[PDB]
Amino acid sequence: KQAFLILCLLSAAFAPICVGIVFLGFTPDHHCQSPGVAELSQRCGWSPAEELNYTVPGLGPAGEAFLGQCRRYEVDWNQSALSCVDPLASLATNRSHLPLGPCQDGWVYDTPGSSIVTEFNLVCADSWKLDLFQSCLNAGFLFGSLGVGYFADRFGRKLCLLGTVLVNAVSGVLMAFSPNYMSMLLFRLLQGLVSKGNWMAGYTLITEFVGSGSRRTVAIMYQMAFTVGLVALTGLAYALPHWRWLQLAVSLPTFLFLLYYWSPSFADLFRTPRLRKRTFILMYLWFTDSVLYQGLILHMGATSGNLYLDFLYSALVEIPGAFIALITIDRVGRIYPMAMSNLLAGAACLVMIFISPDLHWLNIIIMCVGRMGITIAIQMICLVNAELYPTFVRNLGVMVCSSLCDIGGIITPFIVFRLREVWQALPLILFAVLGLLAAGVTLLLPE
Ligand SMILES: Cc1ncc(C[n+]2csc(CCO)c2C)c(N)n1
Repeated sequence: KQAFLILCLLSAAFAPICVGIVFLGFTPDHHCQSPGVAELSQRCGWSPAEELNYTVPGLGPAGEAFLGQCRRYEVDWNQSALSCVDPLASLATNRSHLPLGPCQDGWVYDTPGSSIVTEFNLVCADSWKLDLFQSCLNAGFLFGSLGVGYFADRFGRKLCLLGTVLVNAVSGVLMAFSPNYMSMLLFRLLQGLVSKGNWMAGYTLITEFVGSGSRRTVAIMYQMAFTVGLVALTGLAYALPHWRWLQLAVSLPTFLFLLYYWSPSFADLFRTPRLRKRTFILMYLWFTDSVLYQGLILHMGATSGNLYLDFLYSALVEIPGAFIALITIDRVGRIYPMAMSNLLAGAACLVMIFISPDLHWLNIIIMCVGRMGITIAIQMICLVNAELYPTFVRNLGVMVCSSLCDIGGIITPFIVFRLREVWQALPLILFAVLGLLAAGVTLLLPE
């Protein structure tokens, strides 16, 4: 059981890679930096809130945070004629008539730490570039899911695994030293090429080593290790407030993992109408579950008012989800539990639309229920997908079904970030529709 610790570490360290954007890429409050505002504030003695009151454009009806975050007044603050009580009052009849311009001189972020958003200025016009951080990782996942099988077929298995683990560790450490956004994106793609391949290889090894009398228990323990990795990520993110500090502390543990040492065809899946239907349903279920999981995590990261405690509470509820899945697998079945778990997540996403922002105590409960639901659904599907295919084409079908997860991971970040700008509740509407459809579709599969 000595190698069990390192094989579980291989899965625990995979958590910060796919979920670390919540802490490495947070967006703090910001406004246009102005050169003459600071001197006037020191002259008059403005408090931090009074400076925002007197300088940044107001919100107005319907929120409209765009005018305050991406625009500024072009008034010459260097003029001594400005009164300390209200400098904008004597300039015009109303503040709406003042000229506006972009933040030419930069931005001011109200945070003690840092992130990729604050360092690369991924705000306003460039705000879509933050979505590329996860899309590049998921494109790397998709390409690796094809490349790694070819590499392992034409090269030594153990040497290939060692090489991929070393590549992942080196790319993770190097990304903490990235000088610009393009190199960071390239390192992210390189890391995503090998991360999921290594995770799947470790899972396959740990399932092959253990006999049939304990395969399910170890498979569940593999996800328990991911949950423990999420908890450790939350702790490290609380301890290290800078994104470069957090990135090194995430990648370095995988280095000690190496330091511890020192024919089926694609056309087959759709040749039969029943097999075609099962393949389509499994593809849709994998896509829906991946979209729901990633979107819920990103939405929590983007809208929660207490990120650390919400993330900790959401991560913990996965463990009861794993226990419930384990109890329900051998007593009830696979179709009804999966349908119920998907319906629970869909209903939780639907309810969160109407909850008022001040009812945080209920919002966190609904979020935890939804996370437990998607966790149970994923645990069920990880067995349903595998056991619904014959042994001859089981692995190829599993790979094809899992590629839909990577495609959904590619698409998801633009749904959560960009579509929320059009309307805040729209991503939740999409998630509710997808969850309800997944609940409905699941019933068609045979028991
Ligand atoms: C991005 C992403 N990461 C992991 C999983 C699957 N998964 C592995 S461990 C775990 C939590 C315990 O069940 C889950 C959901 C997924 N579907 N999407």
